Amino acid sequence: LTPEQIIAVDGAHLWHPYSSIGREAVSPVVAVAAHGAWLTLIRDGQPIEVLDAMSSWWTAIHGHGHPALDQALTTQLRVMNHVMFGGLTHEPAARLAKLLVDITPAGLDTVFFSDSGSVSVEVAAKMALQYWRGRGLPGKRRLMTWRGGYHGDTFLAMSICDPHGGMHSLWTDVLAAQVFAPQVPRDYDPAYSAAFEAQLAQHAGELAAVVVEPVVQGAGGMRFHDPRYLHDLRDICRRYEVLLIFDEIATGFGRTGALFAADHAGVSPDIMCVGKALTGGYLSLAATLCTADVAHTISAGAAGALMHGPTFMANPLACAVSVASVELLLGQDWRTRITELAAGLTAGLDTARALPAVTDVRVCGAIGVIECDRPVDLAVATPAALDRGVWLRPFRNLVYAMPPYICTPAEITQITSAMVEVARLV
Amino acid sequence: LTPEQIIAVDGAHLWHPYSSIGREAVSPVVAVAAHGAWLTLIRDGQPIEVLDAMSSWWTAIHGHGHPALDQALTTQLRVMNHVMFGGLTHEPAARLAKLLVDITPAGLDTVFFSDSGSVSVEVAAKMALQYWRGRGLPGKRRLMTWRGGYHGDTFLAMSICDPHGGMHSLWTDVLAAQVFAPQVPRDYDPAYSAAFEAQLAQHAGELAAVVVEPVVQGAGGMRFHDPRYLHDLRDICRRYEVLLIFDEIATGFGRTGALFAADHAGVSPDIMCVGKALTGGYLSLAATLCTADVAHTISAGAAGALMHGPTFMANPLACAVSVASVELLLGQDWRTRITELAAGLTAGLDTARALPAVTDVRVCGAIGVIECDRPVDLAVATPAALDRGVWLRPFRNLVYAMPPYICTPAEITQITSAMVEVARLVGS
Ligand SMILES: *Cc1c(COP(=O)(O)O)cnc(C)c1O
Ligand SMILES: *Cc1c(COP(=O)(O)O)cnc(C)c1O
Ligand SMILES: CC(=O)Nc1ccc2c(c1)C=CC2=O
Repeated sequence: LTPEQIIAVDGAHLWHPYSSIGREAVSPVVAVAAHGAWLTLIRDGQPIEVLDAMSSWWTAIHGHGHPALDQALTTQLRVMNHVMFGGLTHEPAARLAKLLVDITPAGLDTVFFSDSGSVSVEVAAKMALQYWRGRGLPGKRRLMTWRGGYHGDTFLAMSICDPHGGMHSLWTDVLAAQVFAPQVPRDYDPAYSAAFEAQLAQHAGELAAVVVEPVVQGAGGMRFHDPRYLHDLRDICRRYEVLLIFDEIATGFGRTGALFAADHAGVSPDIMCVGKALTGGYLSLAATLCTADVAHTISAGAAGALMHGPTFMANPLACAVSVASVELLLGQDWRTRITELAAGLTAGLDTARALPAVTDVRVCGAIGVIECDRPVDLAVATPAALDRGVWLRPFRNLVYAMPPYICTPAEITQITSAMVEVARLV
Repeated sequence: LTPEQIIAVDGAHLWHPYSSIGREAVSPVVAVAAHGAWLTLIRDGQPIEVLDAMSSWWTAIHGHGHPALDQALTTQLRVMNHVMFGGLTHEPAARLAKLLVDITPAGLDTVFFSDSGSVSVEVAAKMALQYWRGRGLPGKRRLMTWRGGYHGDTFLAMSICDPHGGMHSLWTDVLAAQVFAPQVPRDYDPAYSAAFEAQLAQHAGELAAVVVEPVVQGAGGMRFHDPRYLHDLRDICRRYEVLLIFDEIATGFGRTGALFAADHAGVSPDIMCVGKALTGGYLSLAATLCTADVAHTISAGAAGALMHGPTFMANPLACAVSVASVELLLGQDWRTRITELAAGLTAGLDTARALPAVTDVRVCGAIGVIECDRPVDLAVATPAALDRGVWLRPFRNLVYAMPPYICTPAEITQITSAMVEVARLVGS
């Protein structure tokens, strides 16, 4: 298929994330290649190389086509593509589970693999709910969160997504009605935590778990909060006997300047989800981790088993490329790398602070955000970044990047300048 | 790691499907290789070649390590592992969408890629809900199905699983309350269809959709039903204006003897799900298809869009191997192949009918079922099939197989013989 034939087929037959068929002011750009930190896109019939400033939606932490990750995939392909995980186990699953148990916040001892972040979140909720039935408290079945969050697109995951971001308006009422605390602020205010505790207190007997994104709220608006709020949640969840779930699907594997965002706070959740960067952006894969107590309580319970089992659970190919991805991250000084990227983003985005349309410029690890005072027009922003050799995808009033860890200073400089110039045009 | 080191790590850290941690009656068996129809398993410290009679849970239709599928994967890997599908498109997605639109039941013109069967089912439900909201009828929000079904493990998918049966039984208090018709019988009975219609009639104003597995109900009990029921369902859904959704996640890609099981009836659903065999069992991938009308109605509605978008949506690598798997199936006489597999299964399983613990033997394309009179003890059945060179995984009271299409006549008879012996052991 030629690029023009790809466009014709796509327009007629392909749905895209949160998109229409037949409407679409877009239309999407044909990608023909991806290597390192660069994508090859078709603009006016011609292939152009542009920086993947988004890491292809958080995924490509080591960049596309990393030789070590290509090799791990092809190596596994020669031995065993996939076997069913019902009644069988294998080396890739074992090696990955061992790695993930060792590097996650302490006490997360057991690993349940799935095929996407939304599924790992449902699994997390199912673990939490079965946990309390296993304790003789089936009333503990609702979830609590703070606003601004995003947890996935499946129906349970939607119920804890921000009611505006997730447009709960169009969903009244098919969704579970969950407990929402106000938006967690940027700066630390103990009054916020006190009010969170009081709100939780009156719901405690009906709550299975608090579920939040730690430090960084991604898809719901790229907000950062003081990690000390996670210490308070841990404390509140402990005292009131409610499980704590950290959704680290966007934040894990070094992205926020710590290995997991939880590490900023020195706290361990009872249940943890990981996903987007797990395979270094090659293949869909996720995992849900829980403590020994959670695993045993579920297992000793009436049901005697966690009632979940995706067809492709613990896929050898995705597990093997993930092993190589995690070892590649751990085998380098990743902390210095992220610090430098963060500094590169801080220096490059600085001039944007003075722009008349800009309300905030903020950085956390390898994440850089320019927040504006009005929606960013995509028909203006997108070609503008392309002219500058950068792939950027703004949403709402935000211009932002989550660049691959392998971006050089020159590349960060190029990413930031394109971001600044999108903000100038606003 | 060594096989015993894998076991040690696995017992301590790995959750398995529908299992406990630390209370597993049987240890899992270490798999170290898979090629063609054969797995290499570790048994008492020794590697053994066994047939993958399960197709690694319905997935490995072409067997493992097929040269055309390995190559399609390495070829895509060299060019583009993955890009974000928000604002971008690519050849693997376009080619696969083109294929799926052409081979599925007529009128299925749009394609939404996701990462798993359960997710594709939630996308189908979302499509149905948003469609009716687009039409100004937001009261049409419930789903109807028949008993015996399975649709995945995510919470909306659970709500249409068989409520007893039924693996998701102890959740009913927290699941959306759906409409359940009685178990669809094997043989065609016009009275079943009339009662289904009558039950649906009272909920029409609140039903978004009928959702069923066509012809074969898989994980809910390997039950077959007459394809004329699907014709009835189509006619009933048309007349009461309820969307029809076919979950072909288990049945797709030739498994039941037709390309899609809906084809046994000439029926086109409004929405369709595909998954397990989509990538030939290489990588996780699913798709949800819908009509142009359902798409345009969602698009012109308040949202202006289907409110769903998974991270790895239309993953280039998974799309590329699926393209190759579908072409491989289509470029051969798959129909004659499945017919021969079914005859082999029938001939091979026939002797089981006379066994004292057997209540039914049934075949439908490349699916063979010995239904026993008691639940099948895995601690007895697993080793017994291994001793005969076959990987079999019974569940509940069923000893069954869905072998790869590449199995020779002699491999099929080796599979069935091992199934007969397992069934013989259940009776003693
Ligand atoms: C992306 C994301 C999810 C959902 O992951 P998918 O793989 O897209 O289903 C859940 N939680 C968080 C925090 C995410 O960033
Ligand atoms: C296996 C299956 C599902 C769920 O698929 P996963 O990929 O395991 O989530 C849904 N529907 C049917 C009919 C299935 O056989
Ligand atoms: C448009 C929106 O609300 N979210 C998303 C925007 C873009 C993507 C995804 C989700 C998932 C992969 C993408 O590329």
